[PDB]
Amino acid sequence: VELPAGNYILVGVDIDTTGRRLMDEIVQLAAYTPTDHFEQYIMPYMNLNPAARQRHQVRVISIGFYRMLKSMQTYKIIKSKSEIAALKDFLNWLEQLKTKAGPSSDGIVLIYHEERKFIPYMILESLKKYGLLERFTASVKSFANSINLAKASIIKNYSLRKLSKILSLFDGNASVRAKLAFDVALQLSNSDGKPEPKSSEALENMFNAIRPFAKLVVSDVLELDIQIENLERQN
Amino acid sequence: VELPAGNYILVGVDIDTTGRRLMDEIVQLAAYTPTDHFEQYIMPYMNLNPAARQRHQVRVISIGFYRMLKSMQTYKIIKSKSEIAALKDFLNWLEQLKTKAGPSSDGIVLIYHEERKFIPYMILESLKKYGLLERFTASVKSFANSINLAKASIIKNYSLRKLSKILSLFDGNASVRAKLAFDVALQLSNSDGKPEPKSSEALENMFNAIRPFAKLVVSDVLELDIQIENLERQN
Repeated sequence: VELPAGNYILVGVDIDTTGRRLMDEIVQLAAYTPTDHFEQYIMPYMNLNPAARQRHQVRVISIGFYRMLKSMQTYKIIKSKSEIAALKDFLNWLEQLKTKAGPSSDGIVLIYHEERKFIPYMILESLKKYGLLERFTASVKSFANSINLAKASIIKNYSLRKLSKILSLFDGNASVRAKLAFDVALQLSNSDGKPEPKSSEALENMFNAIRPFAKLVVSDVLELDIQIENLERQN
Repeated sequence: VELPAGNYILVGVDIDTTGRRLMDEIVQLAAYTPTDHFEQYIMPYMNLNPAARQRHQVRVISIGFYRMLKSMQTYKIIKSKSEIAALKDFLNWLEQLKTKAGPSSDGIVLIYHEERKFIPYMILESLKKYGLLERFTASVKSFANSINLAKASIIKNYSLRKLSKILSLFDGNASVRAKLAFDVALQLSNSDGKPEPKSSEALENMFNAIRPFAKLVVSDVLELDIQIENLERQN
């Protein structure tokens, strides 16, 4: 246990990418709270690999010398921004969130849900890329994988949509998974299928349930730096 | 005249791009001094347009879901970096340059050569994109178009390679043009076909010849902000 007790804002988060390795790129960044959500598509330098195209149902098309994202469900063009502009929007969103919580807020805990740690590494890598890590840490204090709650309430492997249906939308979309990660964690932490997301005790139960798994940003950065040191040598 | 007198480092600069509009992207950034040069290819999000491909003899190819630059002269792959990483290398290069000049240096004057002002706007836009403008201004104090020297020594339109041959390599390459812009300005400012680039007086003649056309970085940023305000409305 390394995240000290306090008054935190709980925020679900997830990402869509061109692949499942640290060298790949974020294509959508999404975050969620019951009263506020954020999502932004990001234009990659490369194209999504076959598995990523199928997973997210998004691909890159070319029109002459221009490239742009396209939905494989609606067949409509997807408006996107650069990675830096999307991150600056994300940081502003995190900051107005901590602001709205008042001077008693100790920061934000980003909650993600996955078997193989990936989401926090990719986000921290993109922040580190542009020198935004210091600004980020002013708002966010920890990433916390909520999958451990699911492991304690089970049954080996169960997806998010699988857990949500049991405890009670296209899950290839990061914005859908950011909501699911939050709600599933709120349900499991309260032993309730329909908890009140605006209830002080419900959110307090949620925080205390995930706190043992919450890592400080500094801790994940060190894990990130190590994983990057290996790929550079193992290349 | 807005650049005050002082002890400056003169540096030729030029860029290769996907097009000739502020919405396009830098594909190579290059700078030059007689004893030190910098050049880095940059991976664009879009492809180069037909005119840009012909001009620089570089294009983007796809290998599966990967994209990469390729030389249309050598047919070999061109290693490239992201725009942010290239800029950070560029800033470090500018800084070790001002460092090597000692504590008496007043900064760097970037010298470019073109009829239609473009080079400074593109570089400043990319710096502003990543929040590097403040760091940039610590080393560089002005962009200065040396084409006015050529206009005074002529004859309407003469290219760089044209002037160099008269006063005395593929000019689609930004690194070749960065050298030419410097040498032509050194030749014209000294009324000499073979001036000594390590001569204190030769460099002093060069600086004083271009000083009347040297704009402060702040002045070009304001011009940049205006040009961007027009395109957003004229879109």
